[PDB]
Amino acid sequence: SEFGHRTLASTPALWASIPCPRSELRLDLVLPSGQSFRWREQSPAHWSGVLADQVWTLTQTEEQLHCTVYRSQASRPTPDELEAVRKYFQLDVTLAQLYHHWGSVDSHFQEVAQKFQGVRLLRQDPIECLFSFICSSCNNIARITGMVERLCQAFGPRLIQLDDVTYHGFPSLQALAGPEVEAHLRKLGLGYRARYVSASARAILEEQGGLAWLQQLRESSYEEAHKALCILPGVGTQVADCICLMALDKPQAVPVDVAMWHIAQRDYSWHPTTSQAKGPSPQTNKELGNFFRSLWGPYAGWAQAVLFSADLRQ
DNA sequence: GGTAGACCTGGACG
DNA sequence: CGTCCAGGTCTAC
Ligand SMILES: [Ca+2]
Ligand SMILES: [Ca+2]
Repeated sequence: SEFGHRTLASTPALWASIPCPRSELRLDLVLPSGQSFRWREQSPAHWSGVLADQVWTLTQTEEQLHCTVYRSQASRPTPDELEAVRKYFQLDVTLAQLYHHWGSVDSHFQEVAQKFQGVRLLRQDPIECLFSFICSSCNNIARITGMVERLCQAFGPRLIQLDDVTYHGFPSLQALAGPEVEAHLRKLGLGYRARYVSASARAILEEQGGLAWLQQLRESSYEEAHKALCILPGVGTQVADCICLMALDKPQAVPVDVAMWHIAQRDYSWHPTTSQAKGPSPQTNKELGNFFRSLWGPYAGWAQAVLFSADLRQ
């Protein structure tokens, strides 16, 4: 039909492909794993969400990643639009080459990698990434997803509606910095996180120089970027690392959360060697981060994603 | 300076 | 149904 979310079978002519073996990408292991919180499997094996300011539905077969876009006459995605998808999934980065390397220097990684191929990093928009992860504080993926959807619904531009779902773009800095935003977000259930969204939005616009200040962090060094980000209210070391890794092109950034701590102890028998505390603390977290970096290398954050995703899936 | 507590909430559990 | 818990951060002491 011409209504509702499309499927590969229902509207054949409206889909376009991008060569992509499942060994290079597994949507089911990437989209709902806590990187981006804006994708939903509206139909089995079909994922819909906003990508580059438009709604898309994605699904894959072996060797093929099928894409369809909802923009005025319905038509298959164009090469340019398709290029946007390629960039979002950073398809130039060869996952098979990275898995090989990680697996050669880390026998445990090699074991896990066998059962969880295709986990890669999405290249996300800084603003959406920053505010989504500010909401990740003491939160679970499902709840975070709820907060984010409600936030975009209330402050983001309306795009299109499919079935009973209305998609919204992520709110702008100006909108998030608006009056009474905190109060409205508190009614949407963000709790104390509402304060940080409002505060960080205003902080960026009225103190750091605006959007430009955030985006240029992509050209800065990880050390630089991570330090700058921690300036913002509600942004600690973990949130800052998520942003560096997922939005600021810092493939060496390694988010250290409770899950990674358990993995370090259980699968590597790791313990702090210079930090005072025995459990998670700013000293030990930093230490654990350096540990994974010295173990996996320049793309340690991407290695972290495979194990984090595999650990979720279990 | 390293570190317990407060700061919000829904889907869980014994 | 009281206590947990999930991609934490902030800061007084
Ligand atoms: Ca936690
Ligand atoms: Ca801060």
